[PDB]
Amino acid sequence: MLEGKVKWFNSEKGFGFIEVEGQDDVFVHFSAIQGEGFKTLEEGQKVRFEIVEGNRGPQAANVTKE
Ligand SMILES: [Mg+2]
Repeated sequence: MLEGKVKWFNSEKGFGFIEVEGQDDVFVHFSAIQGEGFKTLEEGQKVRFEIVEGNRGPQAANVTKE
């Protein structure tokens, strides 16, 4: 699992990007977020994730804060 910070995340629309130094920013959709409760992220929040890539291009998967 990679380590990133949430660059930004629009909490009402449910998407944003994850920073990871030395690499491109990674799109994160609300559906990638793990855990219980309301699926969202805040700015500057550290995360653990995977980059999955099919024919649509790379995005985040298995995003956990803690
Ligand atoms: Mg990948």
